[PDB]
Amino acid sequence: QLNALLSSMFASGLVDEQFQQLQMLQEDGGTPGFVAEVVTLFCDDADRIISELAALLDQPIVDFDKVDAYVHQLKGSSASVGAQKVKFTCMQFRQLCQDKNRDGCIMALAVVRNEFYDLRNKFQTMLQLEQ
Repeated sequence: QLNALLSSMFASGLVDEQFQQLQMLQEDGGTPGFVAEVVTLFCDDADRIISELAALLDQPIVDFDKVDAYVHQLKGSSASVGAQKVKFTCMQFRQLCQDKNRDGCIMALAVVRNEFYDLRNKFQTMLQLEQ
């Protein structure tokens, strides 16, 4: 059910072993709402940072230091819930921002947007099944 959703999430690699450690917390009585709050915070942060990145990458002159700082936040957020494919994406922005390669930042943003929407959807049914 939820067990099979969860296995699918690891087996497809949307989440790594840190996420396992997280959910071990939810499955034990004694930390109520923790998992859900951390996950939700990832869905809200990731979502707001991706929108801000999209607006920055469409300005006439791109502030590449700011894209880089926003990505760096997205990296820490994705790392908190073990969203490894997002985190790995975030890491390819460095050379892109070094080079001031708008093309490449727009492409990596779309990759990150897709991997995010996919993990988010999983997380959302995750939480709903749990309620």
